[PDB]
Amino acid sequence: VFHKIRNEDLIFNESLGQGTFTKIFKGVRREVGDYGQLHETEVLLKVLDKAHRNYSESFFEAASMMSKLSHKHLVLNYGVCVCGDENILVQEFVKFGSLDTYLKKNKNCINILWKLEVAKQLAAAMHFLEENTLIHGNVCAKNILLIREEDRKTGNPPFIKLSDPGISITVLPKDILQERIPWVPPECIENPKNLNLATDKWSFGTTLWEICSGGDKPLSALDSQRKLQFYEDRHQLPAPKAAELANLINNCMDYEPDHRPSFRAIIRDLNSL
Ligand SMILES: Nc1nc(Nc2ccc(S(N)(=O)=O)cc2)nn1C(=O)Nc1ccc(-c2ccc(OCc3ccccc3)c(C(=O)O)c2)cc1
Repeated sequence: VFHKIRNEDLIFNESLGQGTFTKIFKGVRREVGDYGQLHETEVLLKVLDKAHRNYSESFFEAASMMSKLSHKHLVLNYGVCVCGDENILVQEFVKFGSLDTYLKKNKNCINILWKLEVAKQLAAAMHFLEENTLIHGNVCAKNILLIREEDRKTGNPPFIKLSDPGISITVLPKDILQERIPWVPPECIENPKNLNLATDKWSFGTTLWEICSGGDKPLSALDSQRKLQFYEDRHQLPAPKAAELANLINNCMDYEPDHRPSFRAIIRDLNSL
């Protein structure tokens, strides 16, 4: 289970946005670290209302399950704070935040090799999950965290991590799932119980599309009703302007879940380009 963190050791600072049934804040945690040194550590605070019991259970069970699998490409969770009326996930603060807004702010100065390298790391994180038969269920560019930027000089690549899974689409309202087309796969719109490892292959493809599109949101011009009709007419996303990954995207966004390629096969495809 998660280590418990006292409210008196947490300082809440600025709001870093809102999620569906979660609030996000930058904060500070006071802690005794290695060798007994006192630290004040920047933390990311994800906050759920204790009154949303089924949402909180799904969120924190998902965070717990992924945190049992330590890995360089999976976000680090320090623990949970439960002292008041809120369940709080106390998470590592990533310097550059979520990839979707980073892409929008830097689209002009991000070339194909930066995108290829990010795709390979994300696929490596998903292969590790696939080998452990653990479903993430909410892969998107907003759930990629950028630890470190590319070093233009010393040829250092960027480095990313995958954020915690969050509330399962098996317990969310159907209208939120519909709004999350085309990240949510067509078989889960049909029935959220079809959530399966194949789900993360579809969403991975949607996430590559985000990565290659400077952080545009695919199908954002379509309201929920037309988003459904998109899946009904078996359409595929348009090739991004930088289209080098378009074939891979469409191969991943296969309407037959059993046909979506393994992440081992995705990695080999990525290495060939
Ligand atoms: N650990 C960490 N460190 C930092 N540092 C940081 C540094 C600078 C800046 S900045 N840009 O202000 O300067 C900002 C942050 N950020 N961080 C996070 O974890 N952020 C974070 C925030 C929201 C999310 C997130 C992702 C997906 C979500 O839904 C699923 C979904 C699926 C498909 C389609 C839609 C939605 C939701 C939700 O709806 O609940 C929330 C993830 C990560």
